[PDB]
Amino acid sequence: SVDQKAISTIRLLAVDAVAAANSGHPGAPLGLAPAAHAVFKKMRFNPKDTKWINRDRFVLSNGHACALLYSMLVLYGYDLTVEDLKKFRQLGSKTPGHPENTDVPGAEVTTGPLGQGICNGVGIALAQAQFAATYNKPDFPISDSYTYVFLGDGCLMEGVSSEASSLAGHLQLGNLIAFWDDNKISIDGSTEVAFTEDVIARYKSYGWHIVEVSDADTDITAIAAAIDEAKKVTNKPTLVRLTTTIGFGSLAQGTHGVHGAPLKADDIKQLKTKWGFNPEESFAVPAEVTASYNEHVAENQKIQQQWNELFAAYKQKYPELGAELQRRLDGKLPENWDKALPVYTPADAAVATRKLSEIVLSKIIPEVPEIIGGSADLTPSNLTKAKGTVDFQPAATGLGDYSGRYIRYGVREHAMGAIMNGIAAFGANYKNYGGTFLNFVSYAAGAVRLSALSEFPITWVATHDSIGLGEDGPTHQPIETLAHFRATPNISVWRPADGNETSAAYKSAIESTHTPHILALTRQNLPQLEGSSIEKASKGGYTLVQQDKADIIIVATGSEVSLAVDALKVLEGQGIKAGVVSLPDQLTFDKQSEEYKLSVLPDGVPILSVEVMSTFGWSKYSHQQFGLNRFGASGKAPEIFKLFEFTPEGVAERAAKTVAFYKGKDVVSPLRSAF
Amino acid sequence: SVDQKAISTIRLLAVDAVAAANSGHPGAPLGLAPAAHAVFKKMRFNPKDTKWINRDRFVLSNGHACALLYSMLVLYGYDLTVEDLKKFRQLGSKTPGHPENTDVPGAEVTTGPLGQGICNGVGIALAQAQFAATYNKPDFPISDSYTYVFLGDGCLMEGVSSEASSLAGHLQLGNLIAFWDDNKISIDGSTEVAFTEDVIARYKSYGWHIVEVSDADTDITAIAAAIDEAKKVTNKPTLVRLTTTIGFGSLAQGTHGVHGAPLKADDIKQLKTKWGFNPEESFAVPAEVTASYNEHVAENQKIQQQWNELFAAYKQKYPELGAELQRRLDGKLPENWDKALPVYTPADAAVATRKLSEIVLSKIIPEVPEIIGGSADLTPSNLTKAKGTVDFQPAATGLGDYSGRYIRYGVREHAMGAIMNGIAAFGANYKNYGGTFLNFVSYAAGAVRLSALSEFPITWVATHDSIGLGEDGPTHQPIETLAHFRATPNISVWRPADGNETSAAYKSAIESTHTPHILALTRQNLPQLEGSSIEKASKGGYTLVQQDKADIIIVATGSEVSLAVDALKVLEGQGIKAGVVSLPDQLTFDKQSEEYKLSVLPDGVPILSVEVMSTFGWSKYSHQQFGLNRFGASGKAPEIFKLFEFTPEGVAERAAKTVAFYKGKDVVSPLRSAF
Ligand SMILES: Cc1ncc(C[n+]2csc(CCOP(=O)(O)OP(=O)(O)O)c2C)c(N)n1
Ligand SMILES: Cc1ncc(C[n+]2csc(CCOP(=O)(O)OP(=O)(O)O)c2C)c(N)n1
Ligand SMILES: O=C[C@H](O)[C@H](O)COP(=O)(O)O
Ligand SMILES: O=C[C@H](O)[C@H](O)COP(=O)(O)O
Ligand SMILES: [Ca+2]
Ligand SMILES: [Ca+2]
Repeated sequence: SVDQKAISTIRLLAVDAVAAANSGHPGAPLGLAPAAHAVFKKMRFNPKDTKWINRDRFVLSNGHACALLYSMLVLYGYDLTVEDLKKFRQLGSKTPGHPENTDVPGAEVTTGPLGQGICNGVGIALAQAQFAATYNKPDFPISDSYTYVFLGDGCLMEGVSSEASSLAGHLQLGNLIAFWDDNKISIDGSTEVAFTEDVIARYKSYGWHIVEVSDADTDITAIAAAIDEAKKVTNKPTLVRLTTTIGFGSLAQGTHGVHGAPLKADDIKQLKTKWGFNPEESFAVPAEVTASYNEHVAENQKIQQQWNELFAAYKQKYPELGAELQRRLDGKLPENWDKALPVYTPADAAVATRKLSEIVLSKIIPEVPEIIGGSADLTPSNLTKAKGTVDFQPAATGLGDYSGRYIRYGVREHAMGAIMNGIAAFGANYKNYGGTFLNFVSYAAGAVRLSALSEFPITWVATHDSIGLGEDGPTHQPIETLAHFRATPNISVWRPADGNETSAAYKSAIESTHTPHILALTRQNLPQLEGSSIEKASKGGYTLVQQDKADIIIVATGSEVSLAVDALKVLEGQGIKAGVVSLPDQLTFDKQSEEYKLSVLPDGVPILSVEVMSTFGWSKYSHQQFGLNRFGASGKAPEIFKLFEFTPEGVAERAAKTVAFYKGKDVVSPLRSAF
Repeated sequence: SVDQKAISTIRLLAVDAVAAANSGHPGAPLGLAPAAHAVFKKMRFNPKDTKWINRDRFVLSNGHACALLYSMLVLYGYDLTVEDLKKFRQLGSKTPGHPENTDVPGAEVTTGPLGQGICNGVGIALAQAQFAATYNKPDFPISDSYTYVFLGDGCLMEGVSSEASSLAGHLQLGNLIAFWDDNKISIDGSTEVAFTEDVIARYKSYGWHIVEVSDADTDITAIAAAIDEAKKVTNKPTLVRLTTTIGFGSLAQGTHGVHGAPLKADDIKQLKTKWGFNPEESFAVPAEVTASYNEHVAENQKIQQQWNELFAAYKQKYPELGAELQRRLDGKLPENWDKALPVYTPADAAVATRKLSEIVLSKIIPEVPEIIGGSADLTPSNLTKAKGTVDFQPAATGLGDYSGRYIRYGVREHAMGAIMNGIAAFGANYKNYGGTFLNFVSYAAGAVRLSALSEFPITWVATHDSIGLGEDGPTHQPIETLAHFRATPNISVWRPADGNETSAAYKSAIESTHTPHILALTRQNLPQLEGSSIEKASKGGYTLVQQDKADIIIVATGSEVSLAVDALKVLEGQGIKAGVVSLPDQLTFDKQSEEYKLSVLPDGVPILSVEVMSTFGWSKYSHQQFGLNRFGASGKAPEIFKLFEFTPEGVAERAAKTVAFYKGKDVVSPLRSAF
């Protein structure tokens, strides 16, 4: 049959791609080709419009199996060809060794780090439910799409998937349909050596529906039926157990050796001959397969055409919601949304930047419907919920509704991070956020790094940023955390000092389209600064206090900017004139013009940095660095600052020593370099 | 009864401690006091010998509840007093806001970051099983202790606990007994908002035994019986469901408000009066409670005394094993163990540092019985198993035995990290290790940071360190990872260049008693260096190529040292004389004398760093930095190096530019500072 020929085509494209590269993973592609064929036949998608908002989404969580995904995309006529498959795993190709959403048409997210993709699927499904609840009306199913995820044993072992699966079950996400590749083989061999849990019983305990397909090497009828069954269960995510043979068809099927290395040439020949292909030929695409797949594309394109007419009719019947939806699909924020950002003066009261963040969210959430977010069980500590708003919950619970805007993530930082990536991946201009303590953003590093690589505009509301949190002590107090994330490409790490800087940080975070944000916020109160503004702070770094005859410039962030200003006054009594620079986001600053940056950090003057955590990175901006390179302490916060000499006098002492150290030396800006 | 009085005493000590600090968490201590009383009555321990190797261990995974732990330790006459309780959460006290094993007698591990403690308990239990299998003989139960863990809803939400619980069930760890504080309250309120899974069904799916105690606010008889029941189930870890009221007794019992803030003064008065205490008194310790607890201590001390005689008899009957055990309990490695470390010359073949690591392990595992370790499903990629050795598995599986030395962690990096901490915490000189790709050590950051804070000598065998891994691409290639961990206090981050440096890295890792190690190792082959030795590399940084008339010194690590040596030759053709420094561990280097360090990085010469990942930190050691501050690429590794100009010519170009940039300038060592 043509379906059998399609499955063989997929299998052999994947094996031939791995063969050409002499690198990659043929086993799971061989085992999952029947399921991929069946799923893609059920999916609604347009290869010529990868952003159709009502498409079904597919996520390959076992991203090492990407030769399978690329083969599907090629066969369906995405902007990916057999010539691209021939360049699998080659420098600069459109077929990298793990799927990259920035590079690969039809890759919704970036996978390869195990466990992430299923969580991303939870986020795509969460977004779809929220979106549908916001826009659908009687006779107007604007959003009714499904989220299909493939995953393997490795993903099921990674704790992040447990977090997301518990939450997805709680949230009754009935449009999520995941498929477990139950092949009992991982890199170390049989799953009997390390993974003997009853997976199905665990997924039932989360509130998932289960369908089991005992012969997923051949039984595409049962796979299709499992999808139909899953669609009938509207209040539970479904896990479909696909019992497969890893490397199905290979001489080495059912072994760890077929997981992650190219097949032998003779093995590939016998695959071809028993499936009716020419063993002398590679990258074969039978025209009957193309025809069958093209029929499904043409039908899907008619579905999208009808959706476009539905959307036009929606705009007539619901003019306000229709214009809102159009604006979001155009990727535009509301006109002048930023006029809602709070502005402060030096006459205003001291406020913790966590509370300033609450106030910003309170003002902008009503103005910008595409903002949703939550906290990892720290809502009253992070201050991440706007008063009055409704939680995102299934209405059946009585605790919220899917139209809600506030997500109770529970104590699940890593899954929160990966779910945020999925919400961003959904599209429709979602600007989504997640709160925890800064020190516990580190629990989610696997996902945060992928936010950066995937270019998703997600935001971490990361409170309790330093020893300023006080008594909870060194297990809670960041030291390395900002250095870690600043050292990651493409992360904006805002550490606002005051009200105006906090508004600038949110302006950046919400306007972002390609850069994740971490907002490092205080537990403790900070004063409003003389010289701050949204305008200046939007530059990432700016001159807060200009001193034309400066003996030293102090560059600082966050809570240490006020400290620097107080130190300036101590220094004045010692006959030393200081300027102050505030550097709320190093990435944004770095992106400014060379001349702007040199206006902030000029030649001819020593520069001291002050920030109460690691000194790593700070030599980009300073000659000397006053930081905290040891763990913290459990005590009242002001006492901890005093212990470590983060006081006006302690800063002044180090500033005076810096001036003395450079006496008789020629000093050029830290921004200068040899290459 | 005295038991009722003891429970009230515990409850009121905890509440009074929180009250004195005006900070901390009274709710879980109130709810868990009956269970704590019951468990500690069953436990064997000596308050005057916290290191008795056959003690039962207790771990408070819900570490915010530490006022409870501190109250138990005080009541039992550990080196912690009521005066210390009065200083709860005060700077410098022995009663920090979360328990610290370095600071608190009787705190086995450091908790506070949720999820960690249960995993640490899995590691303590794993170590106990391995230790017992290694040493016990007929009539010689040298090791027969239990591991008791308290945990809450937060720990159960964190994915790391799922990983460890799946693995513990697989490993049939019957001496692990965990207690879930089933109080249905977290920081965001009811667990109904985010955590509605069937926890008990999930734990059954992992292969745990379950006991449910429906009235754990009062029923200490049932808690004691649950422990007895758990002890009879020798092939399954047990979860005891303790249904409690958070804040039991408080006016505000059963609410999130009692989780994490001090009680009102009037609430504390009514607690005291209804439990028969004086509402005008704080920190009361009824002498009858002290007497009852002292009886149990005296009995436990007689048990330890008998154990000491058993150990003496063991040494007579089993002289070799007895001497081995004594040496380990003394904290000493085998005499001259390091003579087993492989040594190389420049005439030897190029070898990847992952393979050099395999060879080291092959030589030292037979010589040092206290080395055990594993991989997170990357055994044939990390090369972490010595040929011939047996896996740590329950013998019932046929896949290993508890005397085994190699752990199949599965795809569970975070739990592996926390389990390693527990194995270290067990004691007996365990030197344990865990393999994964360097980029996925980041999945385990929560635990790695705790290795550093807890001062545990654990080792990560972190292969595939850079773009040198090639085709798996940017989702696998570290950029930020070394900067992150080097910026964390107390982490030795070895990046050995060759065979001799790899042996030095292991010498450091195995000799360590207070510093965790990460060994960043290559996929790709590297040459043996002219000038390397174990002796010199043991200094952390050393002069590889001395040049008395140097125009520049190039400092490099790992794969980039050979690159620097090749660049030296290119530079010689351009009329530029270079020296080369190898810096295999920045922490070890930093600990050397000022004069040694200045001999390596002298004044009067420009210094360029070269390392194919973030430049953060490198200004400690260099004037200019050549690094990789963007994500990688999917292609053949040599092509990626060429793309980013990590070639002899590219390094030479930047070295020449560095020399030119400093022409006419006075240059002092990067090691100099103003303060
Ligand atoms: C977070 C993370 N850890 C480790 C790896 C390395 N790795 C790649 S695939 C794999 C496991 C393979 O098992 P499974 O997911 O069952 O794939 P299959 O054997 O079915 O191909 C591992 C450990 C990774 N990609 N991501
Ligand atoms: C990794 C991590 N994330 C977040 C927190 C902040 N936090 C402290 S306690 C807690 C949850 C409280 O719930 P539970 O563990 O059930 O404690 P109980 O309410 O019973 O006191 C949270 C989210 C933390 N300590 N560690
Ligand atoms: O899963 C992917 C590969 O099998 C895995 O990353 C191992 O890579 P290696 O070929 O470097 O061992
Ligand atoms: O669990 C501990 C505390 O309740 C938690 O860390 C919140 O701290 P906060 O008092 O800063 O909100
Ligand atoms: Ca598998
Ligand atoms: Ca709880």
